[PDB]
Amino acid sequence: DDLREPEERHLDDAFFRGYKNLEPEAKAQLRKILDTFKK
Amino acid sequence: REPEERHLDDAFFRGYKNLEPEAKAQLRKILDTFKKD
Amino acid sequence: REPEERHLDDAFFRGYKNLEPEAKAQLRKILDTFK
Amino acid sequence: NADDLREPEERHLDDAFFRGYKNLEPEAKAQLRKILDTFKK
Repeated sequence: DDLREPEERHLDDAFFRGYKNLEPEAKAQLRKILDTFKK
Repeated sequence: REPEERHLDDAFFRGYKNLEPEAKAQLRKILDTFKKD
Repeated sequence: REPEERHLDDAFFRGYKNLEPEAKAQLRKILDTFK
Repeated sequence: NADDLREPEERHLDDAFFRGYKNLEPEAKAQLRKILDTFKK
């Protein structure tokens, strides 16, 4: 069920860490931006 | 505050992981525009 | 669709010009990730 | 218009932004419009 290659999992975890280091206003903007990519 | 924070941040990551790979890649680049300096 | 394209492009530029400076700067950086 | 308060440097940055947008492919232009909408108050 999780077919991610190790590098992809690493980049996904780096993505979360980067998000969590954003100030709260930027985290909010990024959540809104995320939503524009949902299909 | 911690309740709604973790819910928003877990939903954010869940939605990220649900994106197709090319979208995930674009969102990583967009994240980096908030990080670079 | 040419009028529709022009309208959407002009609405985009108007909206960008109505943002505050730091947001205009952020949108420029985001555009750079698509080019 | 004649009421433009931007300095030429900002006008030039803005104009280059708009030319970069117009040079994108349609799918990307549409994605950028969606992103711009997220910055509206």
